[PDB]
Amino acid sequence: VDTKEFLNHQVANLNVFTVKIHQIHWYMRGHNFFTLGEKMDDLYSEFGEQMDEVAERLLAIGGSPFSTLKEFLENASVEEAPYTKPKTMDQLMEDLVGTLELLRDEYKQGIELTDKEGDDVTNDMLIAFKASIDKHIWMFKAFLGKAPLE
Amino acid sequence: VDTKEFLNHQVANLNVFTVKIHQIHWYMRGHNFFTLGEKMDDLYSEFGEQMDEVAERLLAIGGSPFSTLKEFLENASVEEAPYTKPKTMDQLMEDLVGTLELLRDEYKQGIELTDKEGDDVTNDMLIAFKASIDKHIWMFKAFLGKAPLE
Amino acid sequence: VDTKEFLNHQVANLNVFTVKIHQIHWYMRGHNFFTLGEKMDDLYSEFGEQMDEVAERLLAIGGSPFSTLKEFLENASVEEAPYTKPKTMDQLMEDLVGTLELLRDEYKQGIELTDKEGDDVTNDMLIAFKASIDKHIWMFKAFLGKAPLE
Amino acid sequence: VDTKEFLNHQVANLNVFTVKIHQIHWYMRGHNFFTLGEKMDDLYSEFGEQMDEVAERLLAIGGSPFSTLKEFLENASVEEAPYTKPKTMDQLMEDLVGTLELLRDEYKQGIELTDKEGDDVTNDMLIAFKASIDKHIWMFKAFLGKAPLE
Amino acid sequence: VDTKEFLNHQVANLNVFTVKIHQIHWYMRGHNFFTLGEKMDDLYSEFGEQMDEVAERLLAIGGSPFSTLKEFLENASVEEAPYTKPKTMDQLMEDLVGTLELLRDEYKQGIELTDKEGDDVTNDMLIAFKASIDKHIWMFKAFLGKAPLE
Amino acid sequence: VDTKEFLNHQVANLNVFTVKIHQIHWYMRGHNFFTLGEKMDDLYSEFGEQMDEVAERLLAIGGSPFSTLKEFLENASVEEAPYTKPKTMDQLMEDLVGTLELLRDEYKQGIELTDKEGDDVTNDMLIAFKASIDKHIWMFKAFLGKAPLE
Amino acid sequence: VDTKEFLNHQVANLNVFTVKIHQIHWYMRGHNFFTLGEKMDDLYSEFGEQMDEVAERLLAIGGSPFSTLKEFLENASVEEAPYTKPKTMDQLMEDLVGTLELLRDEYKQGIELTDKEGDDVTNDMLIAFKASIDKHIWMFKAFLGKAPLE
Amino acid sequence: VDTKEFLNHQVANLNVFTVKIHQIHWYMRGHNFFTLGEKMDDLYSEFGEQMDEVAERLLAIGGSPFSTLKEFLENASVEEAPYTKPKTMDQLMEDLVGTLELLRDEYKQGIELTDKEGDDVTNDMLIAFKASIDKHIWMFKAFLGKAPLE
Amino acid sequence: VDTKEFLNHQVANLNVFTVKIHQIHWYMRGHNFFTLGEKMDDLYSEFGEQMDEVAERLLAIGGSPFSTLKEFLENASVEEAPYTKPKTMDQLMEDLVGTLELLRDEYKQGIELTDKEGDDVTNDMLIAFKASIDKHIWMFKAFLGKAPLE
Amino acid sequence: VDTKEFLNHQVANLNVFTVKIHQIHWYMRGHNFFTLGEKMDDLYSEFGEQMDEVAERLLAIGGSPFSTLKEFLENASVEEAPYTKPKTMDQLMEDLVGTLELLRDEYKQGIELTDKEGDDVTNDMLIAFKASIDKHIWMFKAFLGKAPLE
Amino acid sequence: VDTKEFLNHQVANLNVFTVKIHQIHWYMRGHNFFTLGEKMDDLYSEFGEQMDEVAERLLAIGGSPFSTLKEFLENASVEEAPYTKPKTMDQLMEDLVGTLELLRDEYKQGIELTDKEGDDVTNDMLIAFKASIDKHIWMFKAFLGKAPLE
Amino acid sequence: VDTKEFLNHQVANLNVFTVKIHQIHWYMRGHNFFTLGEKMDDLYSEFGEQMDEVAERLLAIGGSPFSTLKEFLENASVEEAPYTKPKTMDQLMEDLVGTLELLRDEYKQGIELTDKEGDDVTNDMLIAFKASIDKHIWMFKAFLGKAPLE
Repeated sequence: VDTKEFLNHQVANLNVFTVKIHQIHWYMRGHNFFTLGEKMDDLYSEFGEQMDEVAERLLAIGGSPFSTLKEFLENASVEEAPYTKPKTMDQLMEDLVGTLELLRDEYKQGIELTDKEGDDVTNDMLIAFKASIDKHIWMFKAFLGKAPLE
Repeated sequence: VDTKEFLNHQVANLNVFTVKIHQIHWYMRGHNFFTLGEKMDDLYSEFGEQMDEVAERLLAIGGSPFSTLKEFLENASVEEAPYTKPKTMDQLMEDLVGTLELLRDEYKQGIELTDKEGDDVTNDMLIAFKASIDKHIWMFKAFLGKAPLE
Repeated sequence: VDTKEFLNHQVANLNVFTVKIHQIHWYMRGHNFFTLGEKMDDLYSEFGEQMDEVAERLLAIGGSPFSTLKEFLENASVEEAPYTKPKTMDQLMEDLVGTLELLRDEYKQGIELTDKEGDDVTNDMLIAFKASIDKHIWMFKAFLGKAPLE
Repeated sequence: VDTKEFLNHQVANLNVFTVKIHQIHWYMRGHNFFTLGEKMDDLYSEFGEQMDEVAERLLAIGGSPFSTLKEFLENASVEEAPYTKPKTMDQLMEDLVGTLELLRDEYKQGIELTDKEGDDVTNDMLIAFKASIDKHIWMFKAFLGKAPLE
Repeated sequence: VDTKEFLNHQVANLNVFTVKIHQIHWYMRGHNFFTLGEKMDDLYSEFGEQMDEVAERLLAIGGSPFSTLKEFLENASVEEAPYTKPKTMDQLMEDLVGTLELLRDEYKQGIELTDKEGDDVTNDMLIAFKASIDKHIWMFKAFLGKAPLE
Repeated sequence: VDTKEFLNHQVANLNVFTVKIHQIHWYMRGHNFFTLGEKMDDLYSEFGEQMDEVAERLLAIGGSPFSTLKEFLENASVEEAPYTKPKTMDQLMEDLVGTLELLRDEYKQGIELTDKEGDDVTNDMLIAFKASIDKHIWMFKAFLGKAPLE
Repeated sequence: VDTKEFLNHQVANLNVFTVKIHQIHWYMRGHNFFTLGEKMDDLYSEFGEQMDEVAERLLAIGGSPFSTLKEFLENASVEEAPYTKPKTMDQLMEDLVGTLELLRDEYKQGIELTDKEGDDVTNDMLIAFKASIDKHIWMFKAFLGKAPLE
Repeated sequence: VDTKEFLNHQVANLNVFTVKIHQIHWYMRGHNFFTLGEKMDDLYSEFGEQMDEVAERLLAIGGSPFSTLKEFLENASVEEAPYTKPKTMDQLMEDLVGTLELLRDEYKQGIELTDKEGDDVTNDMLIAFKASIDKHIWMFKAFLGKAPLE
Repeated sequence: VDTKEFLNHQVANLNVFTVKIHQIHWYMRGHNFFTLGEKMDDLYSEFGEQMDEVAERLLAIGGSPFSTLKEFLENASVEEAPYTKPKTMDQLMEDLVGTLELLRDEYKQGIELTDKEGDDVTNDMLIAFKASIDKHIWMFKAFLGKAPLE
Repeated sequence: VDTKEFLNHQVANLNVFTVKIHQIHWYMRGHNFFTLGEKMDDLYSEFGEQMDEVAERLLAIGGSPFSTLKEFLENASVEEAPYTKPKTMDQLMEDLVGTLELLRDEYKQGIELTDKEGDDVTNDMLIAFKASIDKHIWMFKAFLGKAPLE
Repeated sequence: VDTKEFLNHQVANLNVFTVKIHQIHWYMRGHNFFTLGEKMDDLYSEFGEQMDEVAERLLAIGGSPFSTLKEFLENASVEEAPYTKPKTMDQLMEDLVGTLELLRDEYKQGIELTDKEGDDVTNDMLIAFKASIDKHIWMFKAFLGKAPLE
Repeated sequence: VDTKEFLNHQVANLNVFTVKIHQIHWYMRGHNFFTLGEKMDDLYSEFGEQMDEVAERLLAIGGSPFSTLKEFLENASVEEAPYTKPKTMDQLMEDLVGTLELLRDEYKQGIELTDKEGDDVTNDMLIAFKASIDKHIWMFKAFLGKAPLE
């Protein structure tokens, strides 16, 4: 793709992801409601901050970020669904994990692309984000009784 | 509309508005960039917390929060548009203020509803949010040379 | 009941509830001991804070707060029992919830009585507390796997 | 006399009360000098914050706050007098308490008036102020060896 | 006796003391209202933490803490009475100092017992509270114009 | 005028100035509403503290500070006027600067006078106040597009 | 054994325990991953401070602390095994708990030895550590659904 | 004298004053025990820092500070006496005030001497300490029911 | 031409740039004085920090940083000139943005150079600084009414 | 070697280094006792943190950290030796510097290996650790009277 | 002797020591001036807390503290000498170590005295102080290159 | 030379001195690397503040500060030389002391000139700076084994 198009795509993804995290926090039940609820507050903030960093970096290389729900929905590859059928804590975490893995695999594409375009700053930004995602993956997989790449 | 429906309606509104605040921040230019930039981060957080409290209050009365972009679009009275043709710092603050006014008047309806249904907590919450909106309306109107209600 | 009596009745209830929260903390066992332990410490502080405000509000409208364990036992509707034969972490939490639901329903009576008697301050006080009690019933019921209003 | 004129009247009162808090602080003698001097500091700040929130609230409903000593003098119901004759600390705390009594009764009038006008925010602001005043009235009455309403 | 019984006996005493500290706070009147009320707040926190630590130590050695108002009244040697007739500040302080004296002396008894049973931790815990108590006795008797042990 | 008369005179001035700072905060409009609003909050509290220090120093030399709005008005050389026509942000800043220059020039008189009377503490205090005033003059003249002394 | 060799034996014990706490943190899985993860960070820090204090007290009486993995291994009574077979959260905490039990019983012997030698400072340091170990034992055992001394 | 001997003379005085502040704090009795206790801690700290500053200034200008109790006693104009007969708070507070007046009056001599000799740093340091001493004379005189100078 | 040469060149540049940030703070006039003035304080610290990190990195790889104004002047590519002719706020910020662009482009060279010599640490330090520079180029261009890559 | 075995090898090395830092601190003597003690506290904490991140990163890529003293000693290239004979400050710090140099050199191989395997995140973690190591070698060598590569 | 006289005796010792720590600070010269003057500032404060605690414990047991320089000189075994002949940093430190050693050995006597009197609180305090004294003896002897007990 | 030219001359000096403090920090070797390194940090920010205060004061009396390297070099009396051949810590500290002595002597000319011109603010600021310089001169002179004035 190009670097601008990549970052914008992640602007949309991250605004979908952030609303999903609220969905999980609002609808979760079970013995881990307090501990996992506060984990989702923290996740909400961090993913809000990555989103800002992506948008502001795109601004800084001369692009124009998506800035409506309509545009996020039209461009996100991260998926959402309304909450209807009760979902277990394990199933919410599995959804969360699925999304983190999706962002991990797309950032890895952004990392390669951005090395080929010689955009050293955006490259480095995306790698620091992947470092945090990879650590979240291990922890939530561990919560689900699984190994990180299982 | 009953109390549950009012509140969910505001959950959607606030998510549209929050994303709007980011639009104003991302795309603002001119001599006031720095000082309205900081004010927009402040508004982003304040309305983010408002949206959280509205959702948790709805949860606490037996209701089910809207929790996806598509649901927020389907139900929001707050309007958004993509940023296409440049806009002045004044033009952006006027959309901001125009959206604040919308929320003020709709919170006023929620306050009356909620008082007739005898829901004293939701009533109190809505008032304190209004006190803040009234103050922001006075301040951003002063920024544009105008009296609050004028 | 007049406002002074209603306020004094809650001084009693809250000094009983306060001791009950320590009972739960001290005796609780099972996989949720740490997170529920910290949550009991927060509830303890918070409800002793309420109690203090209740008594101070009673003092300021010219009343005389109960001020002995015996007076609290004589006047409370919140019940206690000594801990004898083990109960599980669901059983202690259901007892907790039951008591929050009693303080909510009684606070609602106090709200109405206080409105009728034109005491705006005590009214506002009580409503603010019910906001917090309502939040706690939602949260603690989500922990138990159930909806807020059961 | 409507909400705007009531708020404006309190701007004048609170500026007179504030300067009377300095007069007491400056002229006090006796064994309680240090602990009541510190009390007057806290009261000076607290009452300077009410004044600000009152003037900001009047601005937010479209009014114009009095903004000169001359204007506070033409309009205040709170009385002041030059410090010609030394007084005991008890007599100074009687004058203090008599002014808090005046402000409580006046805010009561504004509370009823602002409920009749459906100004929910100004109403709620004034109740919160009345709660703090009633607490100070209990305390300074206790300092003087009397009950709150006496 | 034995150590566990002695600790439980103090769980009951400290809960009664703590309610008595509140009693003195709520009802005191006279020139020392502010400083002494402040001090009662400090004593209230300090003795409540003393009580948790007594209860947790009891838990740590296989005990079962008293955990009701009923059980505290049945086992406490600390005496409580309802407030009816007005009391001086001095008279309230003489009650406070006499209760502090009674806990000191039961603690010395407890320190000797726990020495003989070889419970080093519980012995150390009790020596440290007697340090604080002894300090409070000197300080409050000084407030009353008296030596610490006259 | 001797040292005590001079200090008393500035107690009156500073109470007038402090109210003028509020008038400027409350009635200000235009693009610098936010940044200038915070500057008057800082000025308000700085000049309140100058006033407290002037008064306490008048006390410490055997003086008796003016302590009513009536005395402040009767003795102050600083002028006030009711807010009747809306003013420019520039015009309001010219009234601020104009008042700062008056205080600067008068303090210069107090500094010579107090040097002549050999009162070294009052001399020192007044010189530290002048330093801060001279800096406020540069900065606000700079804000107005001007050099400090033209 | 004299005091020196005892304290040195705990330098080695503590170095093995501390690496064991890391083993538990790194390999834990299941629903208590998040709550116990943070608990192991706290236990890691607390037991690393115990060891510093043990070594410094050994240095202050003229001893010479073990200072290699090799010597810690040759002298520790605490045992380690490499992680191979998967283990439950429950098995890991039982290892943790058994190991705390070992430390408690060895310190009880150091408290006797150290009293017989007349070394009052080391005795006191050892009693404080035992206090904290015993509290930890009650707590982790309660997480496991058992009483402290079972 | 000269500047070096003057500073050394005050090093001695301040060490005699600071032990007196402890004496007043240790022997004080009566209703003001708690509040005056706290002011004695603050004066001790403040007068201790003033001493270090005087001694380090003495060093900066090439002098050699008195550094023993024997030299302090041999050089100080400040008097001390052992505490034998009982003394009231007032009597304790009047020795405190008499001592500040002496330090004030000697600092005044040192100020004049330091002006003649051209030591502008020492001159300014002495003036700042007299500002605080003057303020303390005002406050403790006022605690005694007296004007600062008469 | 090698890593050491480049890093030293930037030590020279950053010391010229820093003094230019001061020239801008000291001479700026107009309505943005307060907000741009604070912005220069922050840039001043942040480029001083960068300079130290460049100096420390040169030192870490065996170099000898320039350490005199004479050396900075002879070696710098950033330009300076005495402030003589009046400059507009915009004109000063264009000079800033211009100097920022020069550093961005030079850092780009150092990034490719340090890639080819295999100095990964210096490479990564340079990438991090350019990220911050690119963002300030965006923000200041936006203050000027302009796209970042204009 | 792959990434996983490199990282595990450093888990081993970092647990040996950390214990050697303690050896240095505990056996420090001379004029440098306080300055070097402090610096060793800081280095212990830093290398402790470094270790956790190495372990956690290995966990995140599907590996299995060494987790016993036994495996650390079996796998480590960093050497240790018992303190059987007194050594100088200089010998202890030369050891420190040489161990730092080995870690730099091996991390340099890991940076090359992770680059070749396309592990962007690990590569970047390792480069930031080298930045700090290179800076500690400069500083600790400057302390010994030598240039960084001498 | 008895506990009261042993405590007074140390009130005199600590007062002599505190002044002595100041002498070391003030007259100290050479390469260790900064690294050791900071440690003298800590030792000053620390032995100031100790002296307070001794004095207040004496008061709490019915004693009457020495409270004049004269009384401290009459009663102390810690010796002081005026500074005339210059001294090595070595010499001043040796006199420091020698004085801490005296204090250690007199506290050892107080500990025994206080065990045989049954004063459990005073005993514990004296042990806590000797702990810190032992540490200081070791650290300062390490700084001089001696082992703690040669 | 007048007050303006003196102040501008010190803007030049302070910029050379601040860069000399960096030269000292960067090239220092030996046993005080860490402790003096940190003193150079404190000094760097302290004379940086002095410079800002001198420039802002010059601004506030209608002056125009030098604001380029070329101007500072042309005007300064403080000397600098490039770091070529190696220098001891003492030699570095003598260069530092010699420069502080120069500033002290020049500031004393500015103290006199500024007294003759009736500029009280600038006079007081310069005395405060001399007070700090004199303190530094004693401490660094003592480091070197010398008396302040020799």
